[PDB]
Amino acid sequence: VINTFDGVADYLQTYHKLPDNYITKSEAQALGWVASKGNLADVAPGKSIGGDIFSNREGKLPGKSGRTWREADINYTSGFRNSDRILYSSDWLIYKTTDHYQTFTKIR
Amino acid sequence: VINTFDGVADYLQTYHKLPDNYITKSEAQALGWVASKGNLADVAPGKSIGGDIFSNREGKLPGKSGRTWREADINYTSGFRNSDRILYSSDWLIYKTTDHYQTFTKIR
Repeated sequence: VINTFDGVADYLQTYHKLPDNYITKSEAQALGWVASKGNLADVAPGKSIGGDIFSNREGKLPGKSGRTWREADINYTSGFRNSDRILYSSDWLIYKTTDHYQTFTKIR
Repeated sequence: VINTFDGVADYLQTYHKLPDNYITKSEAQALGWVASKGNLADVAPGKSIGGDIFSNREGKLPGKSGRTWREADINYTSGFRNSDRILYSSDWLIYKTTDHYQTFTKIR
């Protein structure tokens, strides 16, 4: 399983997709994920939430026409989701946040 | 320092090795390179990442039995790595990419 900042970052930039252990929120919900119950590991063992569009509401990440930002959970193993996320753009800029999308720093 | 597409391309085809300013990722990591910190120029001034095996996962580069593909960074001087790479085979076909290995074109 690849779920570290560095592992996922390098996987994205080379292969241009998330590793196989990622599923979107929508897919997780379809498998019976109930966020308020913290049960992702029961209904999808070994998987992490990732791949969803990050709207970048506060325009904190560098915006450009045609650039799309996505997120993925980092360091997740079980229970409620943590506060760690990788943010990656369609042109493979990679940022990280450890504080629930409050601050971002560049890692690739 | 030789770190341009044309300079490295011609060096490879004549001398059949990278110029001296190249080190592999493994060597860089051993010198204290931390990719997420963008610090290669601090721990190895004047050097660029290059020499590593490129697995050619998406079979985008022309494959053949016994042909090995390697990569090297191009145009790097400091900070995080850029998106520019030379791809060279063991029989000295030279390709370039400027978009993180998404597209390749022939230069020698």
